[PDB]
Amino acid sequence: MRIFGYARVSTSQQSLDIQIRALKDAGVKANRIFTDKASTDREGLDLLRMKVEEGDVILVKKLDRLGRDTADMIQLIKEFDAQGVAVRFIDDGISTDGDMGQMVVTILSAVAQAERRRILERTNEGRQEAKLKGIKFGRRRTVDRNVVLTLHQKGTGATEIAHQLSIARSTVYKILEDERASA
Amino acid sequence: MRIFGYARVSTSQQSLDIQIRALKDAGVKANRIFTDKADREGLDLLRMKVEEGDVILVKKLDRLGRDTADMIQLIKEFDAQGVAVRFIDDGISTDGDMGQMVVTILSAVAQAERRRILERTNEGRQEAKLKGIKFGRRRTVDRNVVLTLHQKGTGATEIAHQLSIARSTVYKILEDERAS
DNA sequence: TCGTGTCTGATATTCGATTTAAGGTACATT
DNA sequence: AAATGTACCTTAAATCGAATATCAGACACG
Repeated sequence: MRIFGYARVSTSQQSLDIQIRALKDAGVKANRIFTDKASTDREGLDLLRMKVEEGDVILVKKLDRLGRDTADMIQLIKEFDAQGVAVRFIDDGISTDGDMGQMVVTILSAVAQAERRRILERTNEGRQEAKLKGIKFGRRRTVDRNVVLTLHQKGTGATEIAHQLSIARSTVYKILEDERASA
Repeated sequence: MRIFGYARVSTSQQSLDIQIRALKDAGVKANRIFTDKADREGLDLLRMKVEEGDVILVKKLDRLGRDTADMIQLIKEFDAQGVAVRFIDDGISTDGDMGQMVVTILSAVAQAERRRILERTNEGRQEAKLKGIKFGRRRTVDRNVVLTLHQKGTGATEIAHQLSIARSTVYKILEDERAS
């Protein structure tokens, strides 16, 4: 019944020390904590993979701090559950053990195979070149592209369209470049 | 307590008929089944018809949304209406006992992948908090005026009407400067 | 001197979960 | 009836870094 913990960041040392301090207050010994930072340097996680034994429990601050994605996360959770090793996520109040633990691993296994079949879908038609994150980032497009394309198609010069729609001349070329690359 | 079901494919009509046949073997009426193909119109019609207490039968999880994020978004949207979803093959239900547990965990899964994208952002925010950078809204209210008037014995309602602020705002300001 | 392409850097948003400020309601009290 | 405190809940800005759009010129060439 050994207690372990894991913490992962990209760069920041402070937010890493935040997790470590949380694990230490959770009753995890200092030597029982493994960490990583960004090549794929997982050595802290790999060392945890080695040391863990049946009956051992691994404490993690949040779900996002485990895998590099949803797939990797469940892949890891399954890996520890196979060995009887339980994972408890502190802030989210979730565990792979106790009572609901099996239900936890069950639904986690469902979405895993579900998205794996979704990967099998995308792979056939093709997606990955696109790489959809799902969150909308950046300034919204306020410019009507259709008007720009139509005018230029009629032979209207670059500076004439820019003066027409009150955009920059460079903006016109960016629009023409984006739609040309699209075609 | 009406029974509904959903089936989704990309191209193949055969795999669609498989789901439909499976839904009908589960005791769903023929007019209670909605389908879509690569056009969410069938799913949108389902969103409209459903009411609190109704349950939806789906063959598998992957047959719901276009990705994991969309799926959880849908399930949350139905759970918000009290509508439940039971996946046949995966053996998972959003009602009864496990119901809260399903929504709770799927919420954590979704919020985790978003926080994964925000990793470098919210870490830089933690270093910013460390530097002492002030978060939250900036104070537009002069604290001196509020505290000076109150020192002379001006009532709370009067200061509020004076500076055109809220009454509870004055108390909160007095509380902050007293506690420190 | 002027218009056209190609290019880089500077502004401008917009995101999500969190964090403080302010507005607002509700209840009990004086 | 009116003003006074006290207790939480909604809006309302404001945060980081990354991502997307637009602006503003520079530079070379005919």
